[PDB]
Amino acid sequence: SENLAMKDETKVEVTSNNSEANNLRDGNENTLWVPGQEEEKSVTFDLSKEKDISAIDIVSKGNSPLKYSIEISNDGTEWTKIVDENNNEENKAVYSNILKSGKIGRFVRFNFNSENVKIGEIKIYKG
Ligand SMILES: [Ca+2]
Repeated sequence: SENLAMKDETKVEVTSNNSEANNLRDGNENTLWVPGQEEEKSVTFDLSKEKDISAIDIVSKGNSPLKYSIEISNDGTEWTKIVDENNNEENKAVYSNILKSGKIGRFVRFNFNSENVKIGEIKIYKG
């Protein structure tokens, strides 16, 4: 159902190329966020409040299989890594992940460790 990434109250921070940051949540899979060569390419969503998070899609437009992890937090200091695909070699257009029942968080952080990362969209579904 509802895509929290596109809620007005949701803010987004990126480790590079801030000019393209809103491309992560504009509802258009072909508008991309393409990070530069920083060692830790990362995106953090602040949902503004602690919310139910049921599922997450990452639309990956680059050539290489995406290597990534997903972390969540309530206070923004203590993080729980809920998906760890840093060694992934599977090549998919969309990397979907369904969360355990009852997962909540205010912050959702995405770390990308592959090459040619180009993210068309990140969708964070509440139930
Ligand atoms: Ca987009």
